Amino acid sequence: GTSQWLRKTVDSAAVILFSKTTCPYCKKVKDVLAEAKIKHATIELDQLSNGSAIQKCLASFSKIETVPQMFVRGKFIGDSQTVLKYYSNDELAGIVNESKYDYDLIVIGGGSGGLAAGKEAAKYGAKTAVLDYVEPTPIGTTWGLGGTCVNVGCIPKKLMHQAGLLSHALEDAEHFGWSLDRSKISHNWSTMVEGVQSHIGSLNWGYKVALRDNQVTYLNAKGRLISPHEVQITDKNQKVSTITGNKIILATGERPKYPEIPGAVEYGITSDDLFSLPYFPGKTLVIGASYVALECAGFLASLGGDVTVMVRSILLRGFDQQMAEKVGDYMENHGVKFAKLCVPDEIKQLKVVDTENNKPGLLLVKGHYTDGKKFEEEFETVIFAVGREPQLSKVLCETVGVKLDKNGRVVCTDDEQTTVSNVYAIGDINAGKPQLTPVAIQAGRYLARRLFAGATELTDYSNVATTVFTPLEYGACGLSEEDAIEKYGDKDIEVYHSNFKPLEWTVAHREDNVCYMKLVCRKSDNMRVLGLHVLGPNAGEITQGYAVAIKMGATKADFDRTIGIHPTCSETFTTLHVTKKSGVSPIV
Amino acid sequence: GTSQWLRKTVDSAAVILFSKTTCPYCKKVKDVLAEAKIKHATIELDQLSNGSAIQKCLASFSKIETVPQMFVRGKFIGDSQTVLKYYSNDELAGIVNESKYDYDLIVIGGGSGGLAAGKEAAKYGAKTAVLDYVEPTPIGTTWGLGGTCVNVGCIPKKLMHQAGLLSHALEDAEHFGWSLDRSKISHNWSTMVEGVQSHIGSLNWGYKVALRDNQVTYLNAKGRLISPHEVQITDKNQKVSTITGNKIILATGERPKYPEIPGAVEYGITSDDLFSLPYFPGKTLVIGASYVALECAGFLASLGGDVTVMVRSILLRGFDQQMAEKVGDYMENHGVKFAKLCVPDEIKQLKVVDTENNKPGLLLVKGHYTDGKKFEEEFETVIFAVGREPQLSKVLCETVGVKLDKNGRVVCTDDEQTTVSNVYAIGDINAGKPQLTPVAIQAGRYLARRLFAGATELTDYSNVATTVFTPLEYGACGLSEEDAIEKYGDKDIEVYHSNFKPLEWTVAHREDNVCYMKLVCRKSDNMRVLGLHVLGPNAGEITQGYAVAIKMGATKADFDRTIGIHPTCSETFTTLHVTKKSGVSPIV
Ligand SMILES: Cc1cc2nc3c(=O)[nH]c(=O)nc-3n(C[C@H](O)[C@H](O)[C@H](O)COP(=O)(O)OP(=O)(O)OC[C@H]3O[C@@H](n4cnc5c(N)ncnc54)[C@H](O)[C@@H]3O)c2cc1C
Ligand SMILES: Cc1cc2nc3c(=O)[nH]c(=O)nc-3n(C[C@H](O)[C@H](O)[C@H](O)COP(=O)(O)OP(=O)(O)OC[C@H]3O[C@@H](n4cnc5c(N)ncnc54)[C@H](O)[C@@H]3O)c2cc1C
Ligand SMILES: CN(C)c1ccc(CNn2cnnc2)cc1
Repeated sequence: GTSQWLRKTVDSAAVILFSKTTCPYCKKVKDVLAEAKIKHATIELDQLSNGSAIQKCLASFSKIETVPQMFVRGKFIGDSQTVLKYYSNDELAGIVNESKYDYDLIVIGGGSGGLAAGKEAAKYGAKTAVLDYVEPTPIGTTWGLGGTCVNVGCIPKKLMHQAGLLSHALEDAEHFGWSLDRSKISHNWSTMVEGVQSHIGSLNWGYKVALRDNQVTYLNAKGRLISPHEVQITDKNQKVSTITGNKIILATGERPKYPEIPGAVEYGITSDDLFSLPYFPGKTLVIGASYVALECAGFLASLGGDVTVMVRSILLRGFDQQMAEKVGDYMENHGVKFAKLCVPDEIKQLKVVDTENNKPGLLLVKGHYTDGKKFEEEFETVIFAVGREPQLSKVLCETVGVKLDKNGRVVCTDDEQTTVSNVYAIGDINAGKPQLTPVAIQAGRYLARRLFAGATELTDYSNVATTVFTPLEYGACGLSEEDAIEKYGDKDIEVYHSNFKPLEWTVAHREDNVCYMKLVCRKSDNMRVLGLHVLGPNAGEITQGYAVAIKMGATKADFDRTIGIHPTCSETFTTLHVTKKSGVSPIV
Repeated sequence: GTSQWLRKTVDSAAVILFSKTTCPYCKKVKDVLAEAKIKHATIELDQLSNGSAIQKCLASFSKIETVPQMFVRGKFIGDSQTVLKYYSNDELAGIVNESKYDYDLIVIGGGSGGLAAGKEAAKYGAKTAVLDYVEPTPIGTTWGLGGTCVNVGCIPKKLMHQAGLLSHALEDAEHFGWSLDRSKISHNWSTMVEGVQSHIGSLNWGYKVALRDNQVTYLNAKGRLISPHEVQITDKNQKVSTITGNKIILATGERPKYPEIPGAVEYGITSDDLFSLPYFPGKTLVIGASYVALECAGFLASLGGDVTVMVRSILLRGFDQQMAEKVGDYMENHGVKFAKLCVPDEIKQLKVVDTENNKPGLLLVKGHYTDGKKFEEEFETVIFAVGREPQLSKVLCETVGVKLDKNGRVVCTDDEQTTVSNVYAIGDINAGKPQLTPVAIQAGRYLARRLFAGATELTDYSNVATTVFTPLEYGACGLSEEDAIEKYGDKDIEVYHSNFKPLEWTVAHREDNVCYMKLVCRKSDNMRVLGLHVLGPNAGEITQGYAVAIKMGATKADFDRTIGIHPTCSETFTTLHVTKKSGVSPIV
């Protein structure tokens, strides 16, 4: 059992030292490597259980049973005297640099998972390249290093969400005694875009500095895997070349889809364009009903826009539908309009974007409702949020042999391995995994440690908590109510729930019975918490701590016996008692 | 062991039905019982693992072994046939109202614990009186039903904290693109107090309605326990009378202390007065360094006041001192002045309070620093926050036999029982317990269930989480870092820590490395999390969820394997890696 772990670690590591904490001969070698500025993995054999068995099994590669032993790319290099002989003869640097390949690791894609995989691999001596290239949108929008979240995703959207929230802050301040007139204050879109884009630019720059200070080679070029170990690159001048790597990580992400209808690509935009748009969108139509669509429609309305959402069927497909409907009712009562059971047919241009004076165009949208009735209205901006997809034909040559699924995502084992033994995939293109930035970052960091440091820890993809940052935020961990009932049967499911009102909302005269939370529990398993759901302010900060308890198997009793922090919204989870089966009202 | 429980349940329960879930004869009794508006506990013997043995032991009381069995105040009443006979003969109401005492329960104190104990007892048929009286402050301040938190504690102070937070919201709004000018906006204290007091008034009313809807007798009179079952009441006309009860719950809380210096009582105020003060305090001296003192100074400063805190020795004695100092430093960087190592000697009056034109007076404060140098300065308002204390001498005739510790608090067993077998104590006066509203509420509700419904669950007072609502909030759960080291030794303690910056602070140009969090772990117990500490916005919402995981025995590995929610502050707890031993900087 242990023998095949050691073969795997020795064959994959770039520079690895087998050591012991107590040994000073090991200390002698560590310092030689530190002074020579050689980075490497170290496996302190006294700090592991089967450590005495590994010391003996090392001899299969080296013919010695003692410590230290140093390896470079699968090859035994020496004990303390032999490495010191290489240092003293200036043979060391050429030994640790000799490789069959240009790089130990090539990462295709410089986003959340790719940059994390890259930086972590370089820590343990892997010679690493990171490739990133941002294909422009149809109107030519492009951005810097860091991926979807940093440039056109979580970071800009939560910053605009905050701008929206500050509007109700201004309203609330009058009731708390501040002398301002909310009625006489307006919002400047381009001022906000300049602040958001300036922060994004400091992140582009930070990532490039991080790569340089880890000796990671960053190539702003489009990557294409033509064979298991060969990557073809194409730079800004359209110059083609080929580099080789031992291990390959695909981390190229996704991009927004367009519907197959006239005018969409020509006259619409997507979220890729929204976050650096130079003019205010004006009267906007959002087509779609995913979290992206609702989040954007949500802050556009809070900033003062005339906003409409076109919903084919339901909101937030895949999420708990009671919570989804409460999310949607809140938005509808605070000035988002909904065109229900409606799909688009064409977009007609009426005015071209006034690019000089910084103004939007004018469009005609024509569609029909699900019964047959017709839709026709004019908008200044149309935003499509109808899903995202990878396009691995751009990245991946079919002859290489990497299996994809029917959606176009990479089929992987539970350690991210593809059907080609040295190629891996992480992040949104890994089939079946939650498409979330913290997931990609963990997957990337954990894989790098297994490749180049002898680690065994895998990424746990179950019960990952989410938050939808609509004007009233919605946090969740675990199963929706309908999924629990389906998997276990309604007679085994108990649901504790309650409305609540933040203390902050009392003096501000906000609504009484709009915030809501519930625990979905399995009776036959000690009333285990199957899913947690909360609609209210700061839902992400509320939910996050409970994801730890859910990972650990929390039960209703665990929540009961824990004491609240007062006054908070979150404490309401510690005294839930009304069940749905009882019929009692959840109001306060 | 099972027989000792049954004898205790039968003796103290007011009205209790022994039953089985599927039992048409039991259902026949239940329908008679609540038709006549008779509240009662019910124990469904088929829901307990040793319900077979319990059913037998009932015969020691009734001479029968079947269900249903109905008891009133320790006396067996009958089976199905017997109870119905009493019903159709109009004898039943007189049976269930038969008592040696006026009340099954007398609660002394109408605050967090007492209201919660009383309402819960009444649900199971206990005849209940709740006594509450508010001794006016030296200047005459008084308030309504609900206790310290509702009237002069958590509720008014967090509303005022929120008023203070809204000032940085208005500042942050400009950077996010709103057109207002923060420097042209001022705060109106009396407008804020009016809104706060109107919300407090609606809580006062809501509690009176809740007691009436539960058939609890509310007496607005001061109570005094003259013998184990005898309570002397004095009403608002000084009429004196005596009521008896079977069980007595003491829940009278504490009040603010005054230092024994000239002018303190005469010319200063406490928090009891601050939350309904008709005029803005103006230039203010806060004397003390507890969380009350720091919280009040904190929002006074955010609302535009000139504020000084006089600190005898250290900030937040009893909390983790590295966190206390970071809390202090932030306040001092945001306009709170500190007079360190200093104590007051006397307050002298320069102007009487102008009650007509609604203005504070003027005071001269004189004191000294620990090295002997002199303090002398003028202030409009002086607020004493130098601790709180009970005064059970005005509650407890010494001859009754209730033992007290050296601080004046009631020594109780771990089921809240005092040295007199039918008297219990809950809330702030229970010696050695955390002094917090959720603790009082939970202790009161669980005690009621044990007295009157046969419950056995005890209140768990370990690892109760806290939040200090200073201008930058500080949430904690478990041991301080210095306590962990003292109990286990520095060599067995490992601390993971990190700075962070809320995403909301980027565009608003706020501080880079002020927010801070750490996890205090025990190496020899599989890196068990001993204490969690976070300084930052929404610290209470952040901390609460983690209290469940700490209750469950969480380890560093459990935090590591849980994925974060992005973008949130709380997610930083899921990727901590820098140790204090390592000497690496916690900046980002
Ligand atoms: C509007 C929006 C909001 C979101 N909000 C959140 C949120 O609040 N929280 C959250 O957890 N997640 C959020 N997400 C999802 C999150 O952004 C993704 O899960 C994450 O970015 C995926 O990381 P990745 O490393 O798999 O891919 P990416 O971050 O997309 O990185 C892939 C990178 O590789 C580049 N690339 C592609 N092909 C090539 C090639 N051939 N050669 C070189 N480079 C290439 C891409 O251009 C891109 O730079 C949001 C997404 C969107 C669209
Ligand atoms: C400024 C301040 C802020 C606080 N903030 C928080 C916070 O954020 N979170 C938190 O958890 N805790 C907070 N606390 C603490 C919280 O208020 C107490 O822990 C809690 O109220 C204790 O409840 P109790 O039932 O023990 O006492 P109380 O709530 O004080 O109730 C006792 C009641 O009995 C009355 N009484 C006294 N003697 C008699 C008598 N002889 N007859 C009749 N009635 C009598 C008293 O007047 C009072 O109304 C704060 C306290 C203060 C002072
Ligand atoms: C002693 N055990 C474990 C027990 C006994 C009775 C009940 C039901 N009566 N009740 C009401 N509120 N809590 C309990 C539940 C548990």
